[PDB]
Amino acid sequence: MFCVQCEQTIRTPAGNGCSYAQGMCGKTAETSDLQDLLIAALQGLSAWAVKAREYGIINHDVDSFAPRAFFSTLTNVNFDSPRIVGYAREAIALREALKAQCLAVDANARVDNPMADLQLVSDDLGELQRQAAEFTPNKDKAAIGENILGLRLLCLYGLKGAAAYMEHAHVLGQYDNDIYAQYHKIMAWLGTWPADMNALLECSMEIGQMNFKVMSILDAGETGKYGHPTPTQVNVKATAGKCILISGHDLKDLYNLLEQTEGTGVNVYTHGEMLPAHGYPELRKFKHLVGNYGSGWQNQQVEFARFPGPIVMTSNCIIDPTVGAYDDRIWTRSIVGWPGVRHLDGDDFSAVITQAQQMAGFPYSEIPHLITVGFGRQTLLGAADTLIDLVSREKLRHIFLLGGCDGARGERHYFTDFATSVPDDCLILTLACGKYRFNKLEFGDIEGLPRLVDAGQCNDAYSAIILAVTLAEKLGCGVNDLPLSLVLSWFEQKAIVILLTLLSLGVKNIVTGPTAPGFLTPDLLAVLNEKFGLRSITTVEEDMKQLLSA
Ligand code: SF4
Repeated sequence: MFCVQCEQTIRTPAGNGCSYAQGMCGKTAETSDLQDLLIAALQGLSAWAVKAREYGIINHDVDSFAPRAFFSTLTNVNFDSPRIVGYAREAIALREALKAQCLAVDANARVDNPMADLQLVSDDLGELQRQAAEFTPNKDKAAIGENILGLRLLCLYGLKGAAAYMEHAHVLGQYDNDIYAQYHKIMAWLGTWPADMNALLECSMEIGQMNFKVMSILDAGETGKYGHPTPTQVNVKATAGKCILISGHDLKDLYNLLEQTEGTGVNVYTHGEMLPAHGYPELRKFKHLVGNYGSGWQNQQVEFARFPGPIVMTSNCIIDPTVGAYDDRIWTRSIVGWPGVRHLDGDDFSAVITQAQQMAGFPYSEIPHLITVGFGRQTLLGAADTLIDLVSREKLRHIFLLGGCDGARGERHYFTDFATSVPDDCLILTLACGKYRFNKLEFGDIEGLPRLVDAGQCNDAYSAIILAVTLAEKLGCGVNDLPLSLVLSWFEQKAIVILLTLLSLGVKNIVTGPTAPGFLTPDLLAVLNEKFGLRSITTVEEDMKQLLSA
């Protein structure tokens, strides 16, 4: 068992990632090995899906399936082993079903597909299954250059994050077929174990390109489904009676859970990456979504435990529910999976509504306290020519992007401290669950424009990127001539992929912490420090000064 995709892998002097028996995040050898097999099935599929060789044409099913499956191998998404084997099941079903369509035409020359992952068919039963040992991401650990492995992983791990966005784009109603072609090529090529440090870097930038396309399209879905987030204040206190809290990234599930509970008199609370839902007008319309509860995925355990009603996990950042003994009342949706905790497929929430009604709910409201959220792609560009004014009257000193995931380690204090200690004459543009790091602390404004400007969700770095571009557009300059640096936090594959696209956009002088990834060797991350000056955090006061100045 070996993977290292999260900011929280095993972290040791010798080596990088989690091997051993279990993950740090609760995945077992079983899963994390089975997940490897699913990735291999998946990669083969994608190689046959690259099979519109001249005009072999495309099946939306395969296209639209591949990300959704890959998404399950993601961190804190899925830890139920059967589910994962089953994703592999139907990957191969469609590789085979796919093969037939092309095979009625020219009998695939000499080789239908020259592929490592090939047909990759499999035998049955889980424990006795795990022959995925042949597929682990580092079977050639020392049989390939260690720096080649690092680029390789950051290429796959990265693409993973992109697929998450492809899906929770798709689901919100949008895809593109050229993107799908690019997905499959990249996945197909990653299938074939190959490692050429030149093309790994160069196909780690192209993932960046693609990820932007798809974040393009996913910000396209959110705006079109539920409006353009306009700036909006959210209560983070508890209120009144019975409640269901919904966590994760899928706005669809909240719009449904909202209609279904419409005047049922049970209330909706968001948590984690569901916060920025609140800014969306066709979603904030509801009088029952009361507030937003708790903070940061890193502590579901002790907070979900305290929340009266049931919890609905839309996607990602789920951990072991057994600890807080709330496993009866967590409902995994979509591709989220945890063994033995109820999975709610279908768009019928009434199961969990009635469950919410059985429970305590809240005993009162607390004296409320609101934060401000939903600086939309739209509403951010709204700000720009006033950002440029404020800067152009030495009112706005420089803009700071405190961003990316929350994790668990105390070393994350950095982000909180960084944020308060940003000087009183410059903005924060935050955008992720690490928003929760400094999010409820007091910030003030610069002439009305709030100093803490939430942009929404990890997936909304696309918003942040686009603000910068329109600032560079406007100030006749270039993206890092801009008076903004980026001090991003990170935890999983989506934030890897945002780093890729940020790098691919060519934004130089990024500051990931609170540590840098497990598969980036001091060599390699020094190569990134060659090409893009990407440096780690480690110190709040130093890094403040470095960044303010010319
Ligand atoms: S998800 Fe992260 S913590 Fe869990 S096994 Fe994989 S790398 Fe380790």
